[PDB]
Amino acid sequence: MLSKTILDKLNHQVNFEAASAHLYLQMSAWLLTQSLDSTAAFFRAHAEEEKAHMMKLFDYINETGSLALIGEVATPAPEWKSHIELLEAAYNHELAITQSINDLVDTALREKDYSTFQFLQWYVAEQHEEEYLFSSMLHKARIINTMDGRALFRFDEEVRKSV
Amino acid sequence: MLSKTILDKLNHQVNFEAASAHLYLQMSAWLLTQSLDSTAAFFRAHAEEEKAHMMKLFDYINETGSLALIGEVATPAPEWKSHIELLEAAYNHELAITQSINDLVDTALREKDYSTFQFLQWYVAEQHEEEYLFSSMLHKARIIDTMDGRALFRFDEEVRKSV
Amino acid sequence: MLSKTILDKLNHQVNFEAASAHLYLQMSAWLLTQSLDSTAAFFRAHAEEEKAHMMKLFDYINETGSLALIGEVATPAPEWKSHIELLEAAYNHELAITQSINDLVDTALREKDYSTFQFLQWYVAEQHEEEYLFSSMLHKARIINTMDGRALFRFDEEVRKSVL
Amino acid sequence: MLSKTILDKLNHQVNFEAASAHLYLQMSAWLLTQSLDSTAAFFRAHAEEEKAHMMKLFDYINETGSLALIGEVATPAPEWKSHIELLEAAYNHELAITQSINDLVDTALREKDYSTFQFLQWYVAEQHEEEYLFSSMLHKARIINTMDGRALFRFDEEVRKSV
Amino acid sequence: MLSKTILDKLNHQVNFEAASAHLYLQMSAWLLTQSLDSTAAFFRAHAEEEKAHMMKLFDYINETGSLALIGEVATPAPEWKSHIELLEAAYNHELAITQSINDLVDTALREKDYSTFQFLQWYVAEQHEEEYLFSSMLHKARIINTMDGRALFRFDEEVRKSVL
Amino acid sequence: MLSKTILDKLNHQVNFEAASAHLYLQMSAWLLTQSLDSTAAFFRAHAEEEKAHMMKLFDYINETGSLALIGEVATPAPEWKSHIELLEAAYNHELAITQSINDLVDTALREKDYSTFQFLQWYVAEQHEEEYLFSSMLHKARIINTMDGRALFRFDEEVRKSV
Amino acid sequence: MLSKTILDKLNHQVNFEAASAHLYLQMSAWLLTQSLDSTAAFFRAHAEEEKAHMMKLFDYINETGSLALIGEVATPAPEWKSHIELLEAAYNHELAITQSINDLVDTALREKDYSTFQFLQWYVAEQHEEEYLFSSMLHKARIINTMDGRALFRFDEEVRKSVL
Ligand SMILES: [Fe+3]
Ligand SMILES: [Fe+3]
Ligand SMILES: [Fe+3]
Ligand SMILES: [Fe+3]
Ligand SMILES: [Fe+3]
Ligand SMILES: [Fe+3]
Ligand SMILES: [Fe+3]
Ligand SMILES: [Fe+3]
Ligand SMILES: [Fe+3]
Ligand SMILES: [Fe+3]
Ligand SMILES: [Fe+3]
Ligand SMILES: [Fe+3]
Ligand SMILES: [Fe+3]
Ligand SMILES: [Fe+3]
Repeated sequence: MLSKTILDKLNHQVNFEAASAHLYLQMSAWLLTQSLDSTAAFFRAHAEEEKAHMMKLFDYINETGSLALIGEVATPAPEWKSHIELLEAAYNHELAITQSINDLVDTALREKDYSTFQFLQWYVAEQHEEEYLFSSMLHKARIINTMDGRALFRFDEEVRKSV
Repeated sequence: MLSKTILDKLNHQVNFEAASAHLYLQMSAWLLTQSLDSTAAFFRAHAEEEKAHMMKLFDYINETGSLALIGEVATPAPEWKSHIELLEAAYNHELAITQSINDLVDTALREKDYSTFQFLQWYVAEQHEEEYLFSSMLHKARIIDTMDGRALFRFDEEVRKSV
Repeated sequence: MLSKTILDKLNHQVNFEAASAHLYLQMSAWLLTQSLDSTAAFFRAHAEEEKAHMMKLFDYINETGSLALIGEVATPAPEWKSHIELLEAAYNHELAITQSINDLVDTALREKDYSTFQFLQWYVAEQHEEEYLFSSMLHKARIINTMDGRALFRFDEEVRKSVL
Repeated sequence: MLSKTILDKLNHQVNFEAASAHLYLQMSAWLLTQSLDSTAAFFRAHAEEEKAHMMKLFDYINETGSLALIGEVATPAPEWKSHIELLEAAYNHELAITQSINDLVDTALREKDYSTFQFLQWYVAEQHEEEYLFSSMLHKARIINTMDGRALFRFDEEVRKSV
Repeated sequence: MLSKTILDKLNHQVNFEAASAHLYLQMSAWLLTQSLDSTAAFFRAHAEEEKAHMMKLFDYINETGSLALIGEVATPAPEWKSHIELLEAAYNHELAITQSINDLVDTALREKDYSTFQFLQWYVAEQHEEEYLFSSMLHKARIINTMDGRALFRFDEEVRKSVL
Repeated sequence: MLSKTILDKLNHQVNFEAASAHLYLQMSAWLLTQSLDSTAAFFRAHAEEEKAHMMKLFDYINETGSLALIGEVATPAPEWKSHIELLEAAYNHELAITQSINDLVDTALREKDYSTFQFLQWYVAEQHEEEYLFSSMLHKARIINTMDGRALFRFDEEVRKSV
Repeated sequence: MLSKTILDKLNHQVNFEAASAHLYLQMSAWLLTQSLDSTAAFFRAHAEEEKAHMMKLFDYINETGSLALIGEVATPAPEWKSHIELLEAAYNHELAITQSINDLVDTALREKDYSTFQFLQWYVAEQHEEEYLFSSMLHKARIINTMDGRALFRFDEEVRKSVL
């Protein structure tokens, strides 16, 4: 049932989600060497989310009667010079995942594979939540990197406690 | 992330939903002067539904990283000469909202903004329920405005009680 | 039953409360662009409070037999250059609402509309709580904007954890 | 502690509330001769409300150290030619009570008897609810007395069941 | 926000309620020397009520952004020659508190400080309850000071047991 | 039963505890004008503790058959130029209360009033808790007033969260 | 706040209670080599009590604003030739602790350090319980070391089962 062009892209996405999990594990490890334990925990937990994204694609492909393929996943050693450089990478990575999902949705629509189109709506929605999460965490890291910013956040925290 | 054309239309829709809430509040107030207390209660409750429609758009916009805008909302004083004229206005208003949502869906599809496209599906579905609700209430009002009609409804009520 | 002068002022207040809700929604949206998420949440929640103020007026008017009117509500785009400028605007706005309620109470008393006078006592009380809430939030923002102030609040927070 | 002018007016009000109870009992009895059983039940129940209004005044007076007086209460036999005439009489009677309460509030304010002023606010609020209740019931009775009106109410009842 | 004339009067009232608490504590102590243990307990408990009146004023003042002031409170040693003389003093003291609250209400109305006016309604209502309580206790003490009176109360107590 | 010298000192202490309550209320009020809301709450609550210390003395005196006297309590308006000056005043005030209790204990021992000696042990214990509380709060305020100090506390707070 | 003489004695006592815990642990270990398992358990559990005595002193000192000092604690290897010799050493050790507490109480009284005096009353009471516990255990060990004694205890045990 799946066309070869769609199958190859779905398998590419399986592999991409797998690579994301590994990337976020690797980030988690690096963060622990900086004593950023909560950020490390976030990336660890989020690696588990990427695994679930992977498995859901993997299952869809197999349910259609084609054979899902994991492929090669290569995770570069940690280059990152600061936590902000790492958060920029994470956010750009999530933008690239969104691009890949959008290309996939577009090609399903173009081939009139409506079944794959509707299956992918879950991912379109999930990537909105992902971009919000990662862009927001980056934005806050940049602000907290400044003294003026830390003062803003001190006021915001006062509002969280007081009202 | 949001294109300017889609942002301006989403903000237009925010403002439209806000205007709907105010419209239905105003209709409620007029209906009370006619002693149509249950219809008034329906329009009051439904103003709260429109507020929820508004907020959900407002949140989506803000989550994407753009700034949602409420704008100007102008509610004309009650012109209505009968409850049927009011129900016609409500139904036409809901048709216009559906038009506006469809235009928005169409333009997201055209720009390949699949994220906004999938976000809007909730509204497409909700507007089907809205049209059904308002058209049906109008149709009943027209029937109940005739003696033959009030006899039909008396039978239908007998069936509701008997079986 | 309601005199025209009181009706016009109650309908003005309906509209004013509606404009407050929108104003606070708009402030919430701006605050999110500054990553002030808790302050944004506070203004969002408070927009809901202003809606309740509106509805309560709206219902009173309708219960008396008159027709409540929503009117035009115009919310300017966000001008604000800082969170402090926004909190000043919010506080001044709340002072204006109080003024408007006081005028309304005064005119009910003058016309001997004792029914509207007593209905409004809820608002007089509520506006005392509103001014306290917003003035206090502004004051804390000004303090926290200074290093000496942040140190005071660090001590206060130590007291919240250690004793109270 | 109470001035003579205020005491005489509070006692007048005690008597006025007592007369209202008896008036509403008498109306209830008349309504039963017309087979208006639900309206009769409403007036019967409301006679009990007027008694509570009476007792609360009665107590306030006694708590201040003065002697509450019931006085003479005379209830005319039922003149009423229709249920609308009776509802008009009930509404006008409630207006008169409100007048009497307003005169009492005004005179407490004028004498700077702030204690009686604040005690009466309960009555000012209650009379707003009473006027709403009785005006609304009269309005509906007038509407339901016409065929056009009975058609409006049939639609309103449809809305109560349908939504 | 509070005018100086209203602030000064609210602070005066804070101080007056504080003095009441101390007065009633002192009365309690005297009553114990007369073996009037239940009356002593009543005054002791009531001192706690007066403290609550004080704190509620104190909080309002601070919430408006002004600074509440406790001031000097002087409690004279117990002069009282009988329990009736003490109950008279308590009743007159409550009459004076009512006067002071009425003056405060009147001045809030005159300045159109409707916020303080509505805040004070609680006190107007409470002072009605206080005058009822204290006048009634005094009246009973006077009656029970007579033979004829003790016979009336004996009948009233028989009704409390037999019927009510 | 109580000697005049012990009675006069116990009554002095009653008055001293009453003055402490009023002092702490006044400090609370001043602290609110500085937006130090938690510190204000602490002093407000602690005024209630002082009012308990007072009552316990007041009851003991009365139970011995003497007449407890409240006396004159004068609370100066708030002079304080900073929160540290206020805390210093509070701590010194607590040192003076301890001195007064000690003098009282010493004089009960000297007169062989063992009953008052043992009654006062509660206060000797309580004042140890009071001095610990107030000294510790003052010390932290002085530390937090320095940048080096704020850094120490940031570490200490990290230990509270981490372990 | 603490005088240098009282501090030095409270720290000495901290160290004395620490040495008691270690002493009783060491006694426990020796008793296990004699197969006196219950007596070993008692001393083990009691070492934990001595630790609590230590910590309570340690805390008091620190709360006053001085620095508590543990010092050197030296526990000799087990010399004991019999369980009775050990119980004698334990009892005498408890007598010495009591002496030390008394000296401390006496010095606090002399310096009019009433705060340390009242804190120490807990220990005075506790040491009464300790002497009772250890003297009684020694007394029983001496009795049970004789045949006449073992017969008395057999009767006492019969009373524990039959009546009490
Ligand atoms: Fe993913
Ligand atoms: Fe992702
Ligand atoms: Fe809608
Ligand atoms: Fe709609
Ligand atoms: Fe409002
Ligand atoms: Fe407001
Ligand atoms: Fe009534
Ligand atoms: Fe009535
Ligand atoms: Fe009071
Ligand atoms: Fe009082
Ligand atoms: Fe104290
Ligand atoms: Fe103290
Ligand atoms: Fe020990
Ligand atoms: Fe021991």
